[PDB]
Amino acid sequence: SLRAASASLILGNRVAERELEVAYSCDGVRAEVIPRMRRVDLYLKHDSQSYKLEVLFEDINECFGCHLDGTGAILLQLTYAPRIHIAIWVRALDFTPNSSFGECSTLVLKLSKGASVSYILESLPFSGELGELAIASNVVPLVDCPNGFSVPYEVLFRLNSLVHMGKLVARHVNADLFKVLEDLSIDTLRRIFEKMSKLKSTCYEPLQFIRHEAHSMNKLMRCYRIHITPSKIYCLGPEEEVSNYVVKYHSEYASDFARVTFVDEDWSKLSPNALSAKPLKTGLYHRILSILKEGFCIGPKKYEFLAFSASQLRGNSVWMFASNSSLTAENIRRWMGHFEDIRSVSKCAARMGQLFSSSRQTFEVSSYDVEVIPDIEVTTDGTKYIFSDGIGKISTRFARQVAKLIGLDPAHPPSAFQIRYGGYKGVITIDPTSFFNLSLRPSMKKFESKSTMLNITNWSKSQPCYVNREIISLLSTLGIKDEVFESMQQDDMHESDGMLTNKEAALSVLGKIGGGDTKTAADMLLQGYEPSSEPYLLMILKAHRANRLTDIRTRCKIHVQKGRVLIGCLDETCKLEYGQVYIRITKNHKEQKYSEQPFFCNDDGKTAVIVGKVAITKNPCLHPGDVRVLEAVYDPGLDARGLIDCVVFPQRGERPHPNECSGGDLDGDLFFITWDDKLIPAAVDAPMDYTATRPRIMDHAVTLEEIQKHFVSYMINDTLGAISTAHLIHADRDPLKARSPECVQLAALHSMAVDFAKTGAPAEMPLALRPREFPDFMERWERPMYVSNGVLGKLYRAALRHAAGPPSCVYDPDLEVAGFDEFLDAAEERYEAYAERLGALMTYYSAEREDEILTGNIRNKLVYLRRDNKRYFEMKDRIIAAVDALHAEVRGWLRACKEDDASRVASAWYHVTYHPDRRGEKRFWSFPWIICDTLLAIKAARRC
Repeated sequence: SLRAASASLILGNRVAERELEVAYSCDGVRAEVIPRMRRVDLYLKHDSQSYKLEVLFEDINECFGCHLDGTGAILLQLTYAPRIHIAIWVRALDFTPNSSFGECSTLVLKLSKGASVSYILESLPFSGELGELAIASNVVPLVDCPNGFSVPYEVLFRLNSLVHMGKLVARHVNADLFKVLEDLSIDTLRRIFEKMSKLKSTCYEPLQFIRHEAHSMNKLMRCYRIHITPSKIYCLGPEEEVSNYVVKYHSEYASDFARVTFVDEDWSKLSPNALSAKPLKTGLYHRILSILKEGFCIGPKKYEFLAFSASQLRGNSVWMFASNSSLTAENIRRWMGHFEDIRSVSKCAARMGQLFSSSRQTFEVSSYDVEVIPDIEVTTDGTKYIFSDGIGKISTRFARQVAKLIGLDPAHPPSAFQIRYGGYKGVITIDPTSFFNLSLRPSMKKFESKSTMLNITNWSKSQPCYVNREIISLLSTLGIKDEVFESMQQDDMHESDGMLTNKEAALSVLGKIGGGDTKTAADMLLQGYEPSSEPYLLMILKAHRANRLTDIRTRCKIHVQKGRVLIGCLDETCKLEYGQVYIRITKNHKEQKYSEQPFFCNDDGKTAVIVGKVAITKNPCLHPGDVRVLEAVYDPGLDARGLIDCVVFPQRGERPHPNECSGGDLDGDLFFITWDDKLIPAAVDAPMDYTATRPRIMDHAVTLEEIQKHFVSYMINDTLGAISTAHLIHADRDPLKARSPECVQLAALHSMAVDFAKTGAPAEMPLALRPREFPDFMERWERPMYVSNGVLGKLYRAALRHAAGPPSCVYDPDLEVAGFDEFLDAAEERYEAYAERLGALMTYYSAEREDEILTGNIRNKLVYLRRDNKRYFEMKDRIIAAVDALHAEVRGWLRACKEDDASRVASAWYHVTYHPDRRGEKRFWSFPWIICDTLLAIKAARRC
């Protein structure tokens, strides 16, 4: 099964299908193919040092058997560069003199003497045979425009991205190519590339292609993403994302902005092991740092480090700027505010990061309109707590205005907002009595800034309730019995299976999900459509039920009907004291129908108040008694003040309850609240004791250097994942569950680790506690396993067990407006439009089915997205957002039409996308239904 062979390694690039060009060669290469590990280990010696090379099957784009100068050889074309290790087996960067592992994609193994390639091939992914000969010749590989020509930056960037992806050879990218580009038109030019990108293999005749389909010449901001790989860089074609304040304000220099992320060869999150061994600094660590300090250069832009968001640090990403005469990075920093007078490098980086959070711009607010009010502290037993930590208030009027500006309902605005206003970060909650538009507090101010632009990062919405493994663990520790989680899950799965064979079920499950598709489909169902008869409906229902069940099995994301996930708002009135909270909520699909329930008291006829006991906690929670049980009460005042869809905490007491839950801060964090009798714990463990984490002070004002070193240090010393993993494991197996000292010990480290990003205090994981045996549920395939006795395992296996022509397209005549036929040719125009534009969005995000790009759930996850959940979810956010913008543009195309005129127009649309004869090979259902509002309406009008 395992295969071994001796060869000489050749490194280069195919120029035509069968001509290779060498940039490196080495002899004495020992080669191992290990099908079980799905990896190809190459053992090599170069100079006087011995190196190991790792190639994964997932890396290999194309495999070939070949004839090279009298012997048989194997050709690999590689999507991602091989990983490299040095013997001291420690990872290292390109070692070749000319950075050839960076420069070239294609790699050859030249076997010698009696080699049957086929013997080697046998245990490799599909192969093909071509037999033919070759010819010989900071951050790399890159291309540059020749001295003569001018092409807009986005073009050069795209060309690169294509070369990196392996689509286009570098050498072909010459003066011959560029003039075609220059006569070439930017909108089209990009359009050409997208179709160039969908190619299976490398294109060795670009000019022909480009000129061929050029002859057949048939909001959001572009963002320039960049991956610095150990041996490689990758340009990611400018993708339309939601912006943030800093980049949006400098719109004239938007092109000069770039997003750099430091990853491994297949864009995997860099294991801290790659940057340490008595730990020994590796070489990769020195590279990332070096890039931060020196910067790297593409085309006319030479980038310099600028800043990194709070979240970007966790994402190992960073904001970089291409300084010019008109504007330099530092100018942007000083423009942001005054960081001369903070003394901790860590929070330095953080406050430089604040303004970069993705947000929506609103109203510039004057100083006199802004009210600075005291903080509501308290001191208990030698420890001082802040109730008002991170939270302020906003006028009702101004709240309506802000709400309207960000596309929400002015009549009914969000009760709370999460904002960046100059140096203020945090939450402002509506105060009807408040005279001032804003009423900020010292808690929220982090630095002085000239900026008076109010930016909203988030707002209060009543998100449906879900548990997860962290919460479930603690609940079971606190006496909550396995059978209620089992029941909860069984209910959730059945409903989820439900969607396909029941209208009510479908409506409910779509109720617990927030997307354009959810309400589109809900509205469609409510008019009487069903999956069998209607393709789009079936599409969505299947997709969502699939992702839903996957969520249940993988993450233990199980629906809790009685409860919600809300944002914390403070009780300004102070008529509320410790041990109580006040919750008023917008009634969901089900509560509406059976509203007379014990937990609910006051009923507003469409909203109601919680009265029972409630259990509350915040993610992440590793300590028992991060779960707090409080009494929900009715206060007439707060009823009158109109606060809704948030949980209102006491202003009074020995300790503020947010602080009792994990971190306990009011800066836009979300609490899990349930009033399900079956989930509240009988008695609660004492809250965690206060942290004693001190940042300290230094003489120097903060260097850039320190900021960069802090960033990398975070790379090396992160342990949130490892601790969370090990803690969950121990909580599952050990008798004491979450209390077992191993779990207490571990949980203590977690606080230090979350504290780490901003205090610079490492959390150190004892080698002993790191586990070599992983549980059934965690699905760590590559490592040893144990069937688990705990409830996480019971749930896992229940879920796994649950997993154990009707489709049709019936054109609905009813959906036929009379004058239609008028615009079908026109429709064909813009359907087609929509159809390739989605198509682009599909290829970029490696979406392949309509489901994936409308839902945002990629069913086939690429290698780097699978275990790093956060960045995949960021990608889901960005996919959904981009698609939403597109749909806005399409609802758009309707807007144009004569108000009398349009309605007919859609019907045309519907028909062009649903008639058997007029749509022949079109592969999309999405399109007409962007206009369900217009269509469903017309339907209703006939149906009686």
